[PDB]
Amino acid sequence: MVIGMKFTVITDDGKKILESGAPRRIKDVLGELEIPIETVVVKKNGQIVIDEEEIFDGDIIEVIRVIYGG
Repeated sequence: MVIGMKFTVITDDGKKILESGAPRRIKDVLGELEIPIETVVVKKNGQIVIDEEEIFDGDIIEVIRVIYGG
């Protein structure tokens, strides 16, 4: 109907609020900021997901980069 998704990504910076007019995939936004999934853990509302999943309006992306991970 109306396209426009607002979601929150939580990291060390805290909960980051950003909304995108086009409903995109994790990899899209992740790739644009290029956040290395190689060293950080991606969670959807708690569940560990890959960068192949899509983002939704009201979805919570918990990006938890691991301490002593390197």
